[PDB]
Amino acid sequence: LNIKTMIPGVPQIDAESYILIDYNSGKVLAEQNADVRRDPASLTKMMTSYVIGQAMKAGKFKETDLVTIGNKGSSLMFLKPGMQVPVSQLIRDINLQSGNDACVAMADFAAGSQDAFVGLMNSYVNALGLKNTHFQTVHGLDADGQYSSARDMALIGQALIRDVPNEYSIYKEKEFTFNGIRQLNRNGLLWDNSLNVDGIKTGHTDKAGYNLVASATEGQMRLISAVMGGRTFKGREAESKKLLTWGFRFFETVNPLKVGKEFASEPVWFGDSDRASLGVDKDVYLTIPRGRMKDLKASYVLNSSELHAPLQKNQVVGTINFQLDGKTIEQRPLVVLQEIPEG
Repeated sequence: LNIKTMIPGVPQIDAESYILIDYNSGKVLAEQNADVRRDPASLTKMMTSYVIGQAMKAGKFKETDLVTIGNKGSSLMFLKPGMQVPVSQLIRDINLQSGNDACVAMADFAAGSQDAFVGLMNSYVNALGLKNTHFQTVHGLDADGQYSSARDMALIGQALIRDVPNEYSIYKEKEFTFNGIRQLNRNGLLWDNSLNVDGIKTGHTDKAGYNLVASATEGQMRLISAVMGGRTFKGREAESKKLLTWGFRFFETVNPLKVGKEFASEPVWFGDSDRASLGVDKDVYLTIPRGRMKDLKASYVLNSSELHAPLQKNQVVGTINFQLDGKTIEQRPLVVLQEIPEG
């Protein structure tokens, strides 16, 4: 009992707010001040990249398309007017280097104007159900009022990975060439040999402190951490590494039932067949203490005493309950997997 039922202590995190979630289940493994509104500084570019990823996924444009820069000269850091740059290069400037010029150029290219691009950003905020995030600019600079939170930023990270995988794949690139010049990925954790980190966005600003949204995997398990208002330079990577490491040590993500697989069969009355195949219409992912998988139990309850046809595909006919130590930890609709017409 005592060791199988212990709640692990959480490491001290030297930051104003953080959260650690599992990418597949959405389970929150740990949190402190995760909903407090803070300035995300350049984490904003994570949403910029999300919008761009969605546009490219919809086929609005492709990586090979050329973008013409429009309306500093002493720094090869600013994009010069008239300059033509492939989308492939601009999006890496944003994702790897958090380049400000690239954000503006891509905003105009994808949405016509920066303000219209910001509207799209805030539309996605609402589509993702984020309650503590609002944007003013596409780069997070002349926007003293932009805000997000540890939870919301983790959720944006989750959406990037989930909704636009082709955009997310770029984040693990350690290096790229912007017009003949080699540039590094600013996310130092990519070089950490201890974890398998492949994202996402690190930023710092005097006003907002250190900020990082990171994602790492171990096997098929993936965690996302957002640490905001990091207090010191030496903790900028270390604090999230500690959190991710702890997550992998004490928790495990299981996939007890896949979509379309038969969890159970039940007799059907008045139908074209006498047996209904029952399961789920969305994959089930559960995050439980590591080493408890064998104790996980599943059962179901039907809505009615008997099933009668007709039954539509994905029709809800009951509840599947997942439990551990007698605690129901997850409940899902139990659905009919194959249509059964009246007959």
